[PDB]
Amino acid sequence: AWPKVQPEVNIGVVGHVDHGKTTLVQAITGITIKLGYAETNIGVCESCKKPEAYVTEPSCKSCGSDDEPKFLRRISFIDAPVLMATMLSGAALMDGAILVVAANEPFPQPQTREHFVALGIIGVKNLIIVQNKVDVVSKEEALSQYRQIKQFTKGTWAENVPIIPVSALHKINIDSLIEGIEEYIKTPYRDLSQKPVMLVIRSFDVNKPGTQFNELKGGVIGGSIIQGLFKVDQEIKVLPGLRVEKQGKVSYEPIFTKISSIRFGDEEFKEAKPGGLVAIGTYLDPSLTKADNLLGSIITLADAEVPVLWNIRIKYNLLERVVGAKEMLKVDPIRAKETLMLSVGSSTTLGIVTSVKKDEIEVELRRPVAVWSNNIRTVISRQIAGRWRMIGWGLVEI
Repeated sequence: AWPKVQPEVNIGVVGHVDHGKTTLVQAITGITIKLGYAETNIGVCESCKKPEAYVTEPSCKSCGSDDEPKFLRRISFIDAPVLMATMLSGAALMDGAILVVAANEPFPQPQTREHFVALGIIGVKNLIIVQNKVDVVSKEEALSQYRQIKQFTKGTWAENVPIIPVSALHKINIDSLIEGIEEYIKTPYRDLSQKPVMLVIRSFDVNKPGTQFNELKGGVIGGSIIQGLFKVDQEIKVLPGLRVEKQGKVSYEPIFTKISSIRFGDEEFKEAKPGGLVAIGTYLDPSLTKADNLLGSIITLADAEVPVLWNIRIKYNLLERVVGAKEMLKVDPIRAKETLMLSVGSSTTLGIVTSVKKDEIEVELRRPVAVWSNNIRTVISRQIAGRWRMIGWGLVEI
């Protein structure tokens, strides 16, 4: 039999807005935290020819065997599908990505180029480009577009990213994409001695109306573990935590609790490791978690030492220019007193630039951020043409 395990890797699925990517995830996977999330086992029939040997079910009958296929791993997918903070937050969780382009449209469409740039900015370079709808174009046209994509990626960091033709709607060449995911989006090395850190992207009150008071469940926190591992009954804390206002005053107080349960999808586990979206039951007053109240927080063990900072120094890199409709837009150098949006983990905060140098800026934040490690990546955005746009990235320096 195949084991029942949590997913060990997260794969972003990004597309020009389309009828493509979601059906893609469904074509691979057959499918509370949501956000366009799906999991699937991946396996391979050892005595059979690739790529057809790749399977998502423990059967090799399709290649003429009654034997059980080898289990490789369980993977999860995160669908990109607007407000800027959301892609940034999703991007925080990805170990790799699939960029979906339509084979029957000129490459690259504006949104596609935007996506490519974005993927470069957020640091997600385990990439696969998927030519969707190749069944509506000839071999020759698909090859033409293939050549255009290679030409567009040449000289860039994505010069060698594979291009895989499929039809999501009609399920053509899906196994080649599964093979591609296995070869180009390997599960990263995990040092599980690292301090446990989880990014929170949802929080719920899971109690239904009419729930009897003595049967009330504590708040539930949904997120993505990025390092280390958590266990049921561990003492943890939520950082920066609870916003508290004394008259004419503001501050944040860590929220202490204990893990009551760990869940991936509909399977319960005793422990939770990086990979997949996890639901964590707590002993918290559900008021504290209700309606994504804790979105943008992190969770660590109670005794972890983690700086919570209202001012940060960032070693940064700006783009030369930003994709726009209908045109490319120049990126002005950072200026003091200007407002930027900074993405750190699953959080997004406005800040004022208090210092500008060539390689470093310093920023005063409207809300503090928990900085769990040195050189955490941050995404930098500026309001251009009345819309927040990613203009560069950096490392938070502590």
